[PDB]
Amino acid sequence: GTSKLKYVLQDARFFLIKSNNHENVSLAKAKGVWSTLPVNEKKLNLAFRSARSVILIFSVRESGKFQGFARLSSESHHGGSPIHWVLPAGMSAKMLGGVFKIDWICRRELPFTKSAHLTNPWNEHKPVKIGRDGQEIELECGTQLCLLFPPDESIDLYQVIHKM
Ligand SMILES: CNC(=O)c1n[nH]c2ccc(I)cc12
Repeated sequence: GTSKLKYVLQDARFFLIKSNNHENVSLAKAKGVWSTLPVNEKKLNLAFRSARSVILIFSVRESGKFQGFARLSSESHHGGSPIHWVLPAGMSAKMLGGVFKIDWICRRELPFTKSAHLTNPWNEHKPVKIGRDGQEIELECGTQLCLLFPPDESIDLYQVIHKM
């Protein structure tokens, strides 16, 4: 069913995450973590205090798809176990901020062809697939986008609901 999912998304905030490569999304799915640039880290930390749920919707650049979505379970923190993120070219991971803990809500993919009817008011009503890393997605568009994903029957949202 979709009822617990709708409860988790009620009055949520949504952010588009653009990963440079599939390796980083695979690490995030395995370890329940994400890290971003300080400009976006500050936005996500503000949002985490401001909303019942903050949802990250992931898309690997040039893949033509979203790879799933997850809910922040913490503000960013430093000093944890290192994560061997992959960065394009020889760019240094030192530019990243802290680490957010996340709980995956859906690990299934969704092709951009299926979200063509959704526009994001916070990005000039462009199709929701279009946006820089960290672009906020307005509530209604973000909710409908998450509801388009195939159900992920491996996930039990009972534990997530307890964290709200
Ligand atoms: C695991 N997160 C990243 O690798 C990442 N997040 N935002 C970015 C902006 C520029 C570059 I180069 C890399 C990133």
